Amino acid sequence: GRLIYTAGGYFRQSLSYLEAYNPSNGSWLRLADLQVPRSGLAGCVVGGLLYAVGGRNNSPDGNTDSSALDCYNPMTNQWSPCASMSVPRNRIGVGVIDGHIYAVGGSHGCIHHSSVERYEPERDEWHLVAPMLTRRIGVGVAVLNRLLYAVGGFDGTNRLNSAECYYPERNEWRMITPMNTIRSGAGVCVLHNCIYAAGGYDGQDQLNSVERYDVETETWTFVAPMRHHRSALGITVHQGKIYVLGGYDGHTFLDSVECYDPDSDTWSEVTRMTSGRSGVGVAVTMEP
Ligand SMILES: O=C(O)[C@@](O)(c1ccccc1)C1CCCC1
Repeated sequence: GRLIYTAGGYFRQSLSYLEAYNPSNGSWLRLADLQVPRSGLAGCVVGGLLYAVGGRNNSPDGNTDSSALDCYNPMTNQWSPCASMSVPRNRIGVGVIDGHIYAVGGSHGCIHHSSVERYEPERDEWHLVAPMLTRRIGVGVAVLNRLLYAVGGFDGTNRLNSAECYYPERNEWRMITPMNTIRSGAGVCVLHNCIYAAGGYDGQDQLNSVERYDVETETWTFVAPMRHHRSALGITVHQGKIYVLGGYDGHTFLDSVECYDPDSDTWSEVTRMTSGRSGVGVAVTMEP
């Protein structure tokens, strides 16, 4: 598409912000608020529509995990509710295959889900599929060659270096090689033939390291680290480069946005969000 959209997030409380960054000119645009504040959500795009999935509203008047799916139309600048999921999922991971949205893991109160469900926009309906082999919240999810990957997270007791792959035509999950680092709340995306895992929380410290999984070799290799340690960052890919947005570094909620160029193996700061925040949902689509 053309713009990087960041939805929701957390600073002092869950946020309703929707804002769009244009890499071509540096500009930020503030768009229509979410109907309900939420942090720990995921964003994705299908057919030119932005989707905000899951999360939690951490507010003065109580804390509510979200099962919500909401749809944003850039042409109209209006959010609309979509069918809710079977279960609330805070710290969710999402991926898109063949126009279907997969919602992975996340938490509801003290329940850490291994369950997974799939949304079909043409029917506005969610169906459960096979659950993951491991409960995961703060899981990173990405898609490559019509396969879905769940990376890292927290199972309710331990933070994880493990990862697994979902094979849709077999409705089956299989473990892949574990990462070299334990990561909860990492940004996970795909570029070329690799699954990238950036930042996160390893139990003791927020991370700046970044590693990538080559699906052909089945090995993880570290690349250059980000300039800022961060967990609960937003990530996306835009014209062959990785963007990381916000996060928590153990001291500050970051407004920093960094961009990774895989050809030079370098990160640079490219812009700042209008305010620091973690737990945002991010996606890329057309300009409104
Ligand atoms: O990294 C984190 O777990 C968070 O930033 C977060 C916040 C909102 C949603 C997900 C995650 C923590 C909030 C309390 C301190 C940091």
